[PDB]
Amino acid sequence: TFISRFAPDQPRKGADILVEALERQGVETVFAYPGGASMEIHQALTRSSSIRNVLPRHEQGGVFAAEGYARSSGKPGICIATSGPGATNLVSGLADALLDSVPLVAITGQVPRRMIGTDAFQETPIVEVTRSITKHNYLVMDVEDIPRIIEEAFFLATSGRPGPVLVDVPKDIQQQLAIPNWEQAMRLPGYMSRMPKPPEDSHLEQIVRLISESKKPVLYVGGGCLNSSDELGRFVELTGIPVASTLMGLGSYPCDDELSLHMLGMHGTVYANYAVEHSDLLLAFGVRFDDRVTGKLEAFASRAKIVHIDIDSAEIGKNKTPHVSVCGDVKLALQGMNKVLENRAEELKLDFGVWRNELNVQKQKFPLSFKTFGEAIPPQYAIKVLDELTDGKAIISTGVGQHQMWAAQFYNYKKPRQWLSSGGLGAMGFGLPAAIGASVANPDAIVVDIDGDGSFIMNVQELATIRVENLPVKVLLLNNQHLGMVMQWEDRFYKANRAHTFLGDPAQEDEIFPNMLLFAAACGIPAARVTKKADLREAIQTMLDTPGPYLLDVICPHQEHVLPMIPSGGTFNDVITEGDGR
Ligand SMILES: Cc1cc2nc3c(=O)[nH]c(=O)nc-3n(C[C@H](O)[C@H](O)[C@H](O)COP(=O)(O)OP(=O)(O)OC[C@H]3O[C@@H](n4cnc5c(N)ncnc54)[C@H](O)[C@@H]3O)c2cc1C
Ligand SMILES: Cc1ncc(C[n+]2c([C@@](C)(O)OO)sc(CCOP(=O)(O)OP(=O)(O)O)c2C)c(N)n1
Ligand SMILES: COc1cc(C)nc(NC(=O)NS(=O)(=O)c2ccccc2OCCCl)n1
Ligand SMILES: [Mg+2]
Repeated sequence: TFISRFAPDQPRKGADILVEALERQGVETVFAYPGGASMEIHQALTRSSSIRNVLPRHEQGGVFAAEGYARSSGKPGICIATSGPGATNLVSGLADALLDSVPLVAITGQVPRRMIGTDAFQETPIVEVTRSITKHNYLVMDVEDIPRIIEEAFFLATSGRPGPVLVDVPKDIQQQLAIPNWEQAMRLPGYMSRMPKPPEDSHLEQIVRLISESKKPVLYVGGGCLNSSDELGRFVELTGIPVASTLMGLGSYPCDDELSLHMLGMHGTVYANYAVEHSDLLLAFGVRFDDRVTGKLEAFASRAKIVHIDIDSAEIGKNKTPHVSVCGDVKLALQGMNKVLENRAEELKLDFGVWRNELNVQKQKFPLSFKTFGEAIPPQYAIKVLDELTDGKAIISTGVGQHQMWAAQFYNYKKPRQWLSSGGLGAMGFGLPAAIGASVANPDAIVVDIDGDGSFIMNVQELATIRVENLPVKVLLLNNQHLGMVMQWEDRFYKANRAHTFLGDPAQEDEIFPNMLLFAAACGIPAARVTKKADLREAIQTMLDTPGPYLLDVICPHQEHVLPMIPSGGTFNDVITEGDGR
């Protein structure tokens, strides 16, 4: 039974109704940056004794923090911004949450209703701007609609395929007195009638039937399985099918497990891409067949019977036409299939040891490899050390680029929601703010931001947020003085012709620029730099043992290349396995 701070017959400001609507949704943390159009909301937040606000230093940091909060907990992330420039700064985060299907509720202030359309002070049609980069949005036109719209916003953001929902609130609605009706019914008749039903038994029996008839099955696991780690692990026990995971699905099935094929796709392991290439049964659970995974669609699983389970019917058959399809929650599909596999276990006699041995040969002939040049620190090795010293229990957020791939390749994530990374949009500057949101959602957890020097500086202002909020955020900064991923493509396809990919100072060309240690020093964050591989282990240990925030500047040779690499739109026979920028 919820307890209000107001009487059931007492009028209150619309902003106070909005905050209570968040309290009734179980919201404990918001990321709000104040402004003229949202000042009433911020006043109402201070009257709440249960909602904590983490003030960022940039609204993009606010929405990215809301993402990390959501990605690391399953709860919806809530960020608030003012109208105009505050709202437009949320754009990259909204598009990022939509492409990666992250539950998020963004609240933006707006000019009063009578001013909409007049090009008023700090007015942008944020609903028109964000309509194509949000799951849904609203423009509240009456204070009495606040309880209903907030309930619909959280329902849409978290149900079905999760996504971002934006609620635009005019300032006059925030100031108007009203008595909220919390028993309003939601006006989502179409969306609720099309919600996927629990999977039929006839569909699940035919999938188990296809498993016993297959000799080379491969699990194709993605972000849709982040809530099915137990059901998926039970499914792999009953079948013994090797598991190939996407960038978004890392952690659903443990990386250090005997049956793990690790990541597949453009930068996936050779054996994972080999397994999908020569498979006859592809179990696509919670994936969307991204071009970064498939390459040339006609050659992707060209001789496999494809079973696609997805909660979004618009995804089934979008890029790759499956033989069998199940539109529903993969968590329930795994539960129903696990029941069938237990009863008919001895009847089925499932054994893929010949297929597993064929893959284990590829796993030992073509494993993930990296060179060690003198005393220079290999970035892959630094992430390996961080894995050991944290026992693989840390929450990892990354930016975008070479460091992002190495953090996916060389860290053994044991559970889902340890891996917070922008995969669909691939937005730089995601790492640091996402670590902020993950730390607030998991206060007793090890949170490390494996960032690149280009991505880290984009939202470097959030170092102030880390210090003020006293968050134990660790920053493992893999510094190669370059936009490394674009540099790698320059080496491969443009004769190593540098086109504005160097991030240092050409005048002092051999100096580490910028001095990231002084960025942390400006925000009272202890920091250190390591250059030689011998000192790396003690440096990372110092970062972990030092209470509170810490920044570790890890200098890496820039000529490293992420390997292996299937060129964009290529096939498995086009995979690149050797070479760098030397
Ligand atoms: C530089 C860079 C390189 C990259 N290279 C690679 C790469 O080599 N390999 C790679 O895998 N990725 C790579 N990506 C990431 C990438 O572009 C995509 O994000 C990823 O490939 C697609 O993830 P996904 O297939 O799991 O679908 P997601 O984006 O995770 O979406 C989840 C899917 O499952 C469905 N779903 C959601 N919930 C449920 C549920 N409860 N039940 C059933 N279904 C559900 C959704 O409808 C959706 O179709 C790279 C990204 C970057 C930035
Ligand atoms: C807001 C934004 N702007 C430009 C981007 C285009 N990209 C990249 C990519 C892969 O998305 O291109 O497809 S990666 C990248 C450079 C990465 O700099 P780093 O942080 O130092 O990482 P590293 O360890 O050195 O490689 C750029 C410029 C991007 N994604 N986001
Ligand atoms: C790690 O991914 C990266 C990283 C970097 C730095 N640069 C590229 N370069 C291309 O991606 N070139 S592209 O094939 O024309 C292309 C561009 C944009 C979207 C899709 C696409 O593929 C379409 C063919 Cl299916 N890829
Ligand atoms: Mg870099």
